[PDB]
Amino acid sequence: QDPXKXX
Repeated sequence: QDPXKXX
């Protein structure tokens, strides 16, 4: 759920 990274 973290922008650019993922989740």
